[PDB]
Formats: sequence, C-alpha cells, structure tokens
Amino acid sequence: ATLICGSIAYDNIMTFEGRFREHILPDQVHLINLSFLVPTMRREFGGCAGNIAYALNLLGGDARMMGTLGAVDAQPYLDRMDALGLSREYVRVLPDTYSAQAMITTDLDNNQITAFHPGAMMQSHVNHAGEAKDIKLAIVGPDGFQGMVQHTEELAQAGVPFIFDPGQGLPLFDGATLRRSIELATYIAVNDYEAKLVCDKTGWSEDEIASRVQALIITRGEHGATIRHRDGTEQIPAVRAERVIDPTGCGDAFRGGLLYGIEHGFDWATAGRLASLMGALKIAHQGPQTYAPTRAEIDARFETAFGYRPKGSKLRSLE
Amino acid sequence: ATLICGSIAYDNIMTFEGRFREHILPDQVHLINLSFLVPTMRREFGGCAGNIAYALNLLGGDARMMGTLGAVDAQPYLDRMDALGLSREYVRVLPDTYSAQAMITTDLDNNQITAFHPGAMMQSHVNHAGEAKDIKLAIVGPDGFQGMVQHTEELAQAGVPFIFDPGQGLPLFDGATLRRSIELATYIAVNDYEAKLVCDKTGWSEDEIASRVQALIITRGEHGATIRHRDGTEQIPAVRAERVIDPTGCGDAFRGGLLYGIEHGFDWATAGRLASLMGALKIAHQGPQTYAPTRAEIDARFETAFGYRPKGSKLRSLE
Ligand SMILES: Nc1ncnc2c1ncn2[C@@H]1O[C@H](COP(=O)(O)OP(=O)(O)O)[C@@H](O)[C@H]1O
Ligand SMILES: Nc1ncnc2c1ncn2[C@@H]1O[C@H](COP(=O)(O)OP(=O)(O)O)[C@@H](O)[C@H]1O
Ligand SMILES: O=c1[nH]cnc2c1ncn2[C@@H]1O[C@H](CO)[C@@H](O)[C@H]1O
Ligand SMILES: O=c1[nH]cnc2c1ncn2[C@@H]1O[C@H](CO)[C@@H](O)[C@H]1O
Ligand code: NA
Ligand code: NA
Repeated sequence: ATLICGSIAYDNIMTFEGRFREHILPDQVHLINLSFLVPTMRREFGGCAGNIAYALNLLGGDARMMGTLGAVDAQPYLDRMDALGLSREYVRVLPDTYSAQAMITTDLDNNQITAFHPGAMMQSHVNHAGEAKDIKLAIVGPDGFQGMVQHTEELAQAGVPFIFDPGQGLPLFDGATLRRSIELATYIAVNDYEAKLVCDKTGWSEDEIASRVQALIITRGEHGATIRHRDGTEQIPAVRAERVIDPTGCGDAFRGGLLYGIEHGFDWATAGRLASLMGALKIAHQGPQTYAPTRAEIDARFETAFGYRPKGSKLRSLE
Repeated sequence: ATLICGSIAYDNIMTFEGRFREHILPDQVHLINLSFLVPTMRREFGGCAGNIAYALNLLGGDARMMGTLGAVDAQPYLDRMDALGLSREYVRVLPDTYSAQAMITTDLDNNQITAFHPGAMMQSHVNHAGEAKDIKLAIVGPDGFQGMVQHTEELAQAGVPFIFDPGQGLPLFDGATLRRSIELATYIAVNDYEAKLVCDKTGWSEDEIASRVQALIITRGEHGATIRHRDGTEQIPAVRAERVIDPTGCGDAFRGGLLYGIEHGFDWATAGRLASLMGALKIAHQGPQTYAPTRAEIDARFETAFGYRPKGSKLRSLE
C-alpha cells in the first residue's frame, strides 16, 4: 500500500474567472485591487492528503491517509472515507479540536492565495510514519511542520521511498531543513513556482537537486510537466481539459497518478502522462475531489490523448 | 446632511502579515502560491457606505446612508445603525434577500482580492438619490452597477455635488459610462491603482480627468495622497500609524474625513490631512469600523501630526 502523509481539511474555494496576471500593476503602490462575484459558499472535502489519496483510490491503488482531523467536526470526512473504501487506520481524530480549514482564493492559472486555519493539523506529528505496516511507497505533503519533518526522517529510517511534496508548507522550512528533506527524499514533486522557491531556500540549482533524487518532477499548469531522471528529462504534455472550472488540487490529482505509476512500474513517460491526465480530469469540476471517473473512463481518455493504454512495464529484466 | 451612496455589507477579512509583492514571480506559470495562518473567522460591519458613514459620524457629521440590505440578516446592522445614531431613512431592507457579503483577502499594502456575494446590493437602484431631502453633498461609492449610474444621474439633476468613488465597482463600467460619470461628478476619489484603471478605461489622462472635476484625489497608502485642484496640487502626508493591523477600509475612513472637510469649508491641505489621519487611525485596528476615536482624540492627533487644529475656513470672502 501507499502511505499518504499530509493535511486533511475542509476547503472553501473562491474562483476568479480570469487571470490575476492581467490585473497586477507593479508600478503602483497598490499592485492589485480586484473584486469578483461569487455564488454561495460551499465547503468541499480537501487537504493535500485527502486529495492525493482520493486520486490514487480512483485509479485502484491502495491509499492509506496519515493525517490528523479534529473530533469536533471530523464526522462527515470519516463517513466519506468509509463510503469510498479509504482506510482510516492512520487518520487520527483529536479530541476537542477542529479540523483544518482552508479559505482558498484562486484564479484560472491556479494562483492560490490561501488563508489556512490549521486546527488539528498542528498536531500531525502524533502519527509515526515509521510504524505504518505494508507500505511500499509514500508521499510527504503539506502538513504541520513538525509532522512533515518527522515523516521524512521516519520513512527514510524505515527505508520506505517517498515523494517529497512541500507545497504550501514551504515557508515553514529553512535551508538546512529543506536540504535535509531532499537528501532523504527519493522523488520531489513541485509546481514551477514551488521549484523556484526550493532552489532559492536550499541555494541549490535544479541540477544539484536532481542529483539527490531519482526524479525531480515540476508541474507547469496548462503547459504540462517535466520529469527529470537519471537518463533524461521527459516533457509531459498537458491533456486538453474538457472545461476549465477550478484548478484547486490539480497538483494533488497529478500526484495520485504519479504514485500509481511508480507503484506499478510505469515508465516515466507514462507515469507522467497518467498524472497529467488526472490533473485535466480534476480541473473540469469545482473542488479538489468532485471529479469521479471510473478506471475504464481514465484509460479511454488516456488512449484518446496519447495513442496507447496506460499500464506498468511488462519487461522482466534483472532490475 | 451628506448622502452616502454605496454598499452595506458584512465583511470576512483575511490579513496576510506581509506583502504580496515579495511573493509574486512573474516569470513562472504560477506567479503566486501563498498560504498563511489565520485565526477564527469573524464577521465585521462593512460595505463602502457603512464605512464612509461611520467615519463621517465619528467626526460629528450628519451621514445619511443610502444602500440596500437583505431582510433575512439585516438586523444586527440595523441595530448597530440605531446605536450609533445613523439614520436609516435611506437604508432599504429588501424582503427574503440576504445582505451583501465580502470575503476579503488582503496584505499589509492593502492589495485586496475580494470574493463578493452581492445579495441585496444587486437592487441598490430601488433607492432614488434625487428624492433625498436636505442633502448638501454626496458620495457615490461601490454599489450595484445600475444603482451607481442612477445615483450619479439623479444627484447631478438635483444639483447635489458629489464625490465619485467607483472603487471595486470599476470593472462594471465601460468607457462611455465612466466618462459620463466623471463629467457629472464634482470630485473624484480613487487609490493609485484605481486611478490608472480610470485613465485606461476612459482613455483620458489625469490632466483631462482633472479638467472635469473640482478635485481629483488619489490615495497612495502609506505614501499619503495627492489632491489636484484648480490652483495647485496638495501633497498630503501620511500620518504614521500607531501599528499596522488591517488596511481594509482605509480609503473609506479617508473619504469620511474628506466629506467632513468639504462640508465645513476646510482648505484642501487640511481636508486632505484630516482624511489622511482617519486612514491612519483606522489601520491600527482589525476591520473597517473597529477604530472609535472621539472627536477630541482626532483633533489632538491631528495637532500632533501637523502642528495646528483642524477646522473650516473662517474667511468671510465674497465666494
Ligand atoms: N488548464 C489546464 N489544462 C489541462 N491540464 C491542467 C491545467 N492546469 C493544470 N493541469 C494539469 O494538472 C497538473 C498540475 O497542475 P499545476 O497547476 O501545475 O499544479 P498545482 O496544483 O500543484 O499548482 C499540470 O501539470 C497539468 O497536467
Ligand atoms: N500604512 C499606512 N500608514 C498610515 N496611513 C495609511 C497607511 N495605509 C493607508 N493609510 C492612510 O489611508 C489612506 C487611504 O489608504 P489607501 O490604501 O490609499 O486607500 P484604499 O483603502 O482605497 O486602497 C492613505 O492615503 C493614508 O492616508
Ligand atoms: O498551508 C497549508 N498546509 C497544508 N495544506 C494546505 C495549505 N494550504 C492549502 N492546503 C490544502 O491544499 C490543498 C490543495 O493542494 C487544498 O485542499 C487545501 O486544503
Ligand atoms: O465589489 C464590491 N462592491 C461594493 N462593495 C465592495 C466590493 N468589494 C468589497 N466591497 C466593500 O469594500 C469595503 C472596503 O472599501 C469592504 O467593507 C467591502 O464590504
Ligand atoms: Na534524496
Ligand atoms: Na465633473
């Protein structure tokens, strides 16, 4: 199974139907003033671990979320996990605490500015990744800082390869702590903005970062993604979205596809392309977990976009 | 009395303790990803008319709000208006509708990105500014579009001089409609970003705009403001804030001071400086209407900042 470490949260998403880029005037003292009409607020199921596990589960993988929720309002999420067949073994529900809540303001370029009220996420380190059974692969996503660092150290000690996904948690890291996490990581997955921040904080170039992981994956929104590995760099195309509704959690849907590909021995071109497709399926719906394709629908859309069906290598090499 | 036309709304404000400028990377496909920790959400009394009338009332002016609220949840605001002595004569409460709600995400530079659920504001044109009695001065602030345009036409027809304050409503205007509003206006008050947008949409330069009003007032945050009038341009200093907590509604506190100054025949240097002080008093507190100085406290802080007490001209000229 695949351990998915990160936030579990309720999201309130406000989508600007436009591009903040067109509205920023750097020469002015106020560089952006923008008001846009929204409908009634609706809470969505989110959190980085929730979203990544949701995607992995859609593909038929065995996603084991490791995160904390608050007993006061955890129930709808616990019931949703049960209804989808997601194990709650490592979902700790903390007494007399509220679950993480994100107020996400975003545009169609996925420029997210989020006011985050962390609640139970603050105690994410109560879970010990090293103790989780039957894990062959993991991801460490945005979470409480102490919990993020502990998950990287425990997984490395346990010899569980992991994708490091610092995401919205990046500001919590200093250079030494970020360098250390990358040393421990087997793969890193970031978007292009997060990648620049990682280079800046570590003081390492992308070349130096790539030298310390099996793959450096950098997503670029509607431009697709790049996967740098030992023998080359894959240029992964985007899949054309049926419609562009809400990019929140595109990266998480993508990470669900990448984890599935890695577990099943996909080559990077096909793991990347499956990931890229998950992100395009997700963007056509509002909220990070509203899209709900069957595995047969995923495979058909993959073959339409790319010309072949996605699955793991059948080469029986010596390794 | 002074008619204050604009939105009346409940605000939910998320303040980033920092500057979005430092986090925008224009070279990347994602130019900003930022998550910041917030405390529990608290609803505040807002809306542009609410805030401007609140400021005018603090100074001892006679503020008459003209706006629409929704009967479903208007009550706390109606009770607040009663407790502060703000007349509700032109506050229309619409049946089976909800009041405007703003989810404002902002930084310490007052870069506001707002998700606005307008509710009853959509029907602001049910009020007729031309019908309001005993009005010597008005402001037309951000509101429902139809209501904004109607208020400018009715006030002009009634010969009531007004400050045009398009603010967050600016995107609703086209060039012809914006040019027309400026022709009708006696003064315009914008921040520096809104000013650039006004020049862009009308296709007029600041010189051309100034030729069509008695004063063009442009606010510049911590840099103070400029007031361009027939005989010159005042450089209005900022007042150093006691602390910088929340800039939301600084411009509205400033407009309350300007309206007071205009009604009482302040010179532009002193009207500007009173306005500038109102904005500095407001920024030291969270929410647009939380600051509550007495008039004696306002006068003392004015004299500390500027070296004299603020009041209207005592020159009895021929006019
Ligand atoms: N507008 C779009 N059209 C199609 N696919 C998209 C679009 N935006 C994102 N995706 C898919 O989702 C992936 C991740 O999106 P991205 O915005 O880079 O991640 P994040 O959510 O981490 O910021 C992209 O690499 C792409 O494959
Ligand atoms: N950081 C600050 N320190 C002191 N005064 C401020 C500050 N920011 C705003 N003000 C006062 O409030 C006025 C209006 O603020 P501004 O940010 O320009 O308006 P708006 O709310 O319309 O964007 C300024 O001209 C200044 O006088
Ligand atoms: O600062 C944060 N820490 C952890 N999780 C977060 C943060 N900000 C937003 N999200 C979560 O990120 C998901 C999209 O990838 C959203 O579902 C939101 O819950
Ligand atoms: O698009 C809008 N139209 C009208 N009013 C608005 C809009 N966006 C925000 N506010 C109001 O602006 C005030 C700060 O000046 C806030 O109190 C908010 O209620
Ligand atoms: Na490594
Ligand atoms: Na005019």
